[PDB]
Amino acid sequence: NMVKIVTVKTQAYQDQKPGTSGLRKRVKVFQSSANYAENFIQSIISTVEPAQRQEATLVVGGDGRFYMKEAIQLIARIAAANGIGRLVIGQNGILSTPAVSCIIRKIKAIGGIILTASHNPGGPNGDFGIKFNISNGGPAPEAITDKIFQISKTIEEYAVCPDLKVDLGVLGKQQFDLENKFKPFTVEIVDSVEAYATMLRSIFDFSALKELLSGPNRLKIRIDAMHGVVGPYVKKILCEELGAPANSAVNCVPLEDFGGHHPDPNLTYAADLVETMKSGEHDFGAAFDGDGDRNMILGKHGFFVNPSDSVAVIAANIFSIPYFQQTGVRGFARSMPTSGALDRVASATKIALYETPTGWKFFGNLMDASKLSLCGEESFGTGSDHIREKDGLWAVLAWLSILATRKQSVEDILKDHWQKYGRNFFTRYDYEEVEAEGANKMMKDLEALMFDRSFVGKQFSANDKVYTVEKADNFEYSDPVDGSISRNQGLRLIFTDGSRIVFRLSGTGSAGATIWLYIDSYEKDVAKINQDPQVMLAPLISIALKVSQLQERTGRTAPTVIT
Ligand SMILES: [Mg+2]
Repeated sequence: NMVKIVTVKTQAYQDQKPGTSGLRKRVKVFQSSANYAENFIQSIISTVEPAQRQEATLVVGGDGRFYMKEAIQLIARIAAANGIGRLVIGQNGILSTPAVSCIIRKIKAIGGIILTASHNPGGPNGDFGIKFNISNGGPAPEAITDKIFQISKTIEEYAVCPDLKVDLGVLGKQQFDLENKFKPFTVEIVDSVEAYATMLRSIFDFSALKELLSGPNRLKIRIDAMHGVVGPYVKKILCEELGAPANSAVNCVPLEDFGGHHPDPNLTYAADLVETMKSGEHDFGAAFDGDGDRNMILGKHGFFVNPSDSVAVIAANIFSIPYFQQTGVRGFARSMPTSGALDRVASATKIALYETPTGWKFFGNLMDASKLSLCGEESFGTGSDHIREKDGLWAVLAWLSILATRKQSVEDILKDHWQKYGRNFFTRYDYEEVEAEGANKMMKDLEALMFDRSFVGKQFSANDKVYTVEKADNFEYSDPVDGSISRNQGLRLIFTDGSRIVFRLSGTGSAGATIWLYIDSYEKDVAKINQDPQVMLAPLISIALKVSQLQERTGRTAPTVIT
């Protein structure tokens, strides 16, 4: 109850860069490096003005992976010693990334610390992540993560209450009296799901969804949390409140090692869900990543809704969702490599479409300007301005709301969509661990080729299709809110028929770089829109590999992953 504040001398580390997704390291790094976690937590809290700490609340929680609770205890001991007045912590330390964003905004917290490495594996031999969100409920922007890093590199001591221990398992308020400090340190343990469920209860029509999911003629669903943080949310919202049978909740017990697998939703990492769906018994399936901000959507027989189409379908049926009936649609956005399916809906309904570089900050900026209602990313990301993170379970309830109004199968909705708007066939080729010098040379040579005055207007044939270059550039974005200019965001080959090829190159890691090749082939012919996507995409894939000389530059004859 009564705990001393002490100062611990420490030695700085040089690599504690918080990034856009948080600081991620192997669990063993956190465990084997003295004061690695403590240094970073202190560096985060040192960005808060001492004058504002006593009245500050930080929201703290994470995805359940191994080392989470130890990290949360460290956060409490250091926050208390530094004069932070209050932590709000999910029970057992569990809060999904959307729940943290929800709670920060609801209670007007100064920010939050999220213990997640998202889709990356967890366990004693896995990864651990520490993510900092600020008072709008969203990721800390570059100016703040830069400051955290700078503090991190020269820190020589931190303040900690070594004897402070939070009971994470019991709801309610725990007060800690600090030696020679007048005001107490307060920890509120909250139910992990309540505030987030109460938010969804206002966004969606739970009465309609209960009727959809309960009884004999119910929509049958299988919702796979991949042993990660969304598990209790599925059970308490979809099963207990909305009445889906308990077997609807798949892998919905959080596990410290996510069951020994990557909690990353795609057709192969969630192969178990796909195989379940292939039996034809269920109408709808979905999978979430480890912290719940990404989602994969499946139909009957395992029909795959690609994420670029998913956001377009939600846009096209958006007033099935009570939230948007009330706010109206303020704008649509997608990352630049995401397929142009959303644009077709925006153009037809005459709503602004913002095409942003990859990254949350561009969406958050537009949402904060009241210009963005619905956003999507080809990397299994979908969100709205209800919070300032993407939200996988929200996307599922959006889909369920649309199924309830349309009274059609997932696949029939997509087929109707393609008939109405045409189809953006879409795939992403990932070339992993490529040698970075050759990959960079590939990009620079391709960019030079695209910059030549004769490149626009050039025609590529294969085999029954002629593509004509309409525009070719290295994508640049001037942010209309904060004035920043983002350059070198991706090579775009834009064709007169609505199709595109996009190349992006990752930064260089210890195993090399990743080349991302996105192929977006637009088709309106009824005899073409229901064909196999990799068959319909083969012409543009051939053109992309030829013009980039990817095989010649990298030695790769095939991508590592196809999505
Ligand atoms: Mg995630």
